[PDB]
Amino acid sequence: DITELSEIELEASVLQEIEALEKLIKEQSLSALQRALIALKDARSKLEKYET
Amino acid sequence: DITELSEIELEASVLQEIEALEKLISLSALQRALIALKDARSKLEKYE
Repeated sequence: DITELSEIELEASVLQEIEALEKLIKEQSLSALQRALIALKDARSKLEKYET
Repeated sequence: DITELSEIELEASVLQEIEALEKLISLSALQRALIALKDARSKLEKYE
């Protein structure tokens, strides 16, 4: 279940999903939510070539 | 750059992308992102 995850577990789970999605498709380290935005944008860009 | 976005701008941007994905294929934005990433991954397997 998603809502039972702690905030830190939710971040980890998001990152794991991003890694899987990447297998398919000054300086500042990114947070999970920042990485999620990039990954969602990448997924949308690819899907829009095939769908709707 | 993505790090220039405030937390509100980041959340708003994430929900905008999720909305766009919903058209193609309670909770916080990060929870919604997890759901949307799982759904997008499942759909992208046929386009790898």
